[PDB]
Amino acid sequence: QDELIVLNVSGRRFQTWRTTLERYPDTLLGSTEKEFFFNEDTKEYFFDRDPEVFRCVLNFYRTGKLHYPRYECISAYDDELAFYGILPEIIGDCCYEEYKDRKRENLEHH
Amino acid sequence: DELIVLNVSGRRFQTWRTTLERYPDTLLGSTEKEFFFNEDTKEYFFDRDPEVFRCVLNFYRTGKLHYPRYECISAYDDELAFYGILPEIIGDCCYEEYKDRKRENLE
Amino acid sequence: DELIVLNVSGRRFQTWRTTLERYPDTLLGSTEKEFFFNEDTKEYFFDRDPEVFRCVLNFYRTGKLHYPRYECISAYDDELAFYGILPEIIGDCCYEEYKDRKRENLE
Amino acid sequence: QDELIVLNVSGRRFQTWRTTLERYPDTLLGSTEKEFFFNEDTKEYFFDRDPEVFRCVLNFYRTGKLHYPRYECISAYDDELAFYGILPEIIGDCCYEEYKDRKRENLEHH
Ligand SMILES: [Zn+2]
Ligand SMILES: [Zn+2]
Ligand SMILES: [Zn+2]
Ligand SMILES: [Zn+2]
Repeated sequence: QDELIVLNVSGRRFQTWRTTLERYPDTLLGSTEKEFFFNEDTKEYFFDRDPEVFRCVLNFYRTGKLHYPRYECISAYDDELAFYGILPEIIGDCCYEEYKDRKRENLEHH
Repeated sequence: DELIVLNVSGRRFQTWRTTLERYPDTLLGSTEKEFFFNEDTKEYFFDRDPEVFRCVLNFYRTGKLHYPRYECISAYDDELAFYGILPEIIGDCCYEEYKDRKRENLE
Repeated sequence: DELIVLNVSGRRFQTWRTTLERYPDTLLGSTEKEFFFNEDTKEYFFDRDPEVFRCVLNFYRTGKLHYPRYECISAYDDELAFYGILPEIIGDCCYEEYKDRKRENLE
Repeated sequence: QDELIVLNVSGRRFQTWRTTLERYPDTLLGSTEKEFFFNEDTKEYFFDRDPEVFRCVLNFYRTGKLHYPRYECISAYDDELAFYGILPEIIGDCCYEEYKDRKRENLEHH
């Protein structure tokens, strides 16, 4: 009874079990909202978003831990987290310190 | 509105026709891309770097142009130039980083 | 010999059956992978991170296990553990880097 | 008369004009050697190599400049360059300094 759904992000296809996405409701991917992005004549959801950051988002559902890839711009990252309804307070202790510095450095810009 | 396929060196990107249209005058938001459009495969083809194209494509989605820290500033500029996008529009979130790498480059 | 498809979260990797066989005892070089093998799509499926899998797969091709600098040391270890590969086998080219990031992590 | 060939690297498909690859003969990709990796019942060359580094290799043929992605291990990088028959002396002046430091740092290891 487990579906293997396809998440077409910007052309990049990601697959995960419907189960994995349901572990976290209230977020866009684990709550009916995602039905808003679905082409029935392809049988897949399409997201006109960044495919690179989505990997961290998806890895979150499957591990519970949200990491911060230090090659990514803190703004791009936050932008996507916002869209997916994931709160950056969920950032694992393993990545928090780095997220904290990058966020602070960003805040002191002009 | 509909999905268009942007094949960049074999890596296929998809977006909404209207996403690109948010910025005319630039290669992609123009009819200029139409010269890269293949009629048989029905997808646009670009013999360019697919990673910087990712950043260019994202600029159209968010209005923010980011500079991938891991990329060579030189390769980044060449690519930007091709898409008719000025480095000047790089976001404030990445400008500091961009200008530093460009400085270390000229030396 | 023949090509096998390793679908990792939708990202499909291909390699030679003999490439994986270079390391028995580990999940992939074993028959253990066979439990992830789907019979209808005829490809192995892994609900894991496709980027670290890239590094794991490369270890089979070159005998060298590299540590992607941009990856979280924690996410890297969890993944390594799943594939039955010991961080101890990380190459000398990446060990220095690996151990430093692991040190900064525990603190 | 220009072919669009497919380079299946580790499952990642790359496409470039036969023309682009010919700009640099003597290298594995621009010299008959590559015929050694070809499945006629797929009409594409397959390389059981790293897909990430191949992007720099391919960008080389199309621009003449060989860059060094600073997120990559210098050994992995050299390993691939060797396989593709590309000499690291071709590294653009834009990336040489960084390649030089990473190579030196590697040389002082144990
Ligand atoms: Zn982490
Ligand atoms: Zn930015
Ligand atoms: Zn290494
Ligand atoms: Zn460069």
